[PDB]
Amino acid sequence: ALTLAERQRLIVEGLPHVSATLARRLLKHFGSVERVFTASVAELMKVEGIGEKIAKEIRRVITAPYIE
Amino acid sequence: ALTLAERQRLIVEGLPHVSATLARRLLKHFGSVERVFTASVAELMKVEGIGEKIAKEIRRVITAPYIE
Repeated sequence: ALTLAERQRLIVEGLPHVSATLARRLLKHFGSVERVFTASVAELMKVEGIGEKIAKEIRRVITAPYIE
Repeated sequence: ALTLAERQRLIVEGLPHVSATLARRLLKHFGSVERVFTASVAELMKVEGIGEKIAKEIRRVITAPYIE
């Protein structure tokens, strides 16, 4: 079954523009799934591979209302 | 390309013991991925379908430090 680390990576990989490599980088940078998902645009931009465009697309998915 | 809603569900479905059905319930209740990911165990339990066991498991995965 999924190890904790694998599950953490798969959750973060659900973000747009985020590959396995960027997911690992994000998790190592911020330290937990919660911290990756609460990081501001400016904080995300400090991560290699993430510019203003990607940072905002990531924040959009995280902060957008869920509409069915 | 995944739609915003599909991605939101995908991310939440990455949580332990959370099916597509429960993912939708969580998103409809909290409104956004960020709110689901910052909800305390007690808050997660307000969702019908989320018991103590599941809530604790969800929170553990979300807040656990990332280590390989």
